[PDB]
Amino acid sequence: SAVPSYLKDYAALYKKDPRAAALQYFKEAKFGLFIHYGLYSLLGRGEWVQLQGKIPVREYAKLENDFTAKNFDADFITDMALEAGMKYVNITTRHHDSFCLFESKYTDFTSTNSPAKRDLVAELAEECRKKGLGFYLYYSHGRDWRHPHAPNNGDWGGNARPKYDSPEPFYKYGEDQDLQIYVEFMKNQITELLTNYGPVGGIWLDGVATPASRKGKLHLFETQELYDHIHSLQPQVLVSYKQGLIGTEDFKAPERHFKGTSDVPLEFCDTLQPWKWGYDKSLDGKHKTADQVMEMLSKANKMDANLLLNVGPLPDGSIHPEDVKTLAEVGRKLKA
Repeated sequence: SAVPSYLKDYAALYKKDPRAAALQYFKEAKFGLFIHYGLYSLLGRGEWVQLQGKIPVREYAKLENDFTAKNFDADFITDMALEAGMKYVNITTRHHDSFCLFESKYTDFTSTNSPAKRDLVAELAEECRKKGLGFYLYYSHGRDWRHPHAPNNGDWGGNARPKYDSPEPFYKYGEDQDLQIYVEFMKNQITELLTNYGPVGGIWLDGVATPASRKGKLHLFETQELYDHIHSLQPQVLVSYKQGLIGTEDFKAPERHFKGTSDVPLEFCDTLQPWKWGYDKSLDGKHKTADQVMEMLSKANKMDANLLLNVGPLPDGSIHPEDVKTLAEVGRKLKA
């Protein structure tokens, strides 16, 4: 009962150390589904199109007028994962473009506001609770390309913000910018995710390269205070931040591979599309094959790491037919 489904084979440990139970479940899950769905999926040129296309903030915000998510089926997605042999699911609640797939009282730039009128995080959370799958939340942290107070391209690097040819009117600059408005905005949104969707597996932070580009300035993000707020918000939630920003994360989530060894659990995240998370139409017929996934899984076990394998849905919210087959066969090879 109090033991959440995702960690039901670790109840005893849970009734002794909830977070221990979480780490254990995680270190042993081995396989998971990453989902990158958002406004970028409509342009089909990747998830960094706002930057790689220097699309101004206002022009990009017109994509909400075309966001319906008609064929986004959390039932099929949760089922696909299970059959494939995956034990948990991870979705981008809000990427660098700052569009949210969940209802938020601190922004109207959400999928609930859009023609879709749906809380896709709520939809996915229930399907995970129903099916015993772990549920993890990608949330853009070190980079934001919309919020006026988020790191700018002068003070911070990375690629903090799209390098526009004329200053973007939506951004405040210099003295007109107090990151603390942004810092609190994230902490406010993360509070919503941990409260409105029941027990959550972890907060999956991204964008590490930007705060680390000025790491004597790193402390203004109040990141450790964010970790503390997350652990205080629920007993068992984990926090990751790619390979690590301040060293106090519950696990390390490097992209694709990790050199060296780590004090904490490892999770390699990789793509079913060549190089690009997020739907890229130019890559059709070139998605990875079930035999390549077996390699990725093998390599990951060698490294004592999970494999978090990504699907980037089609503009309507449906899973690419190449990835559906690939995952369907990975499941059959695995149960053998």
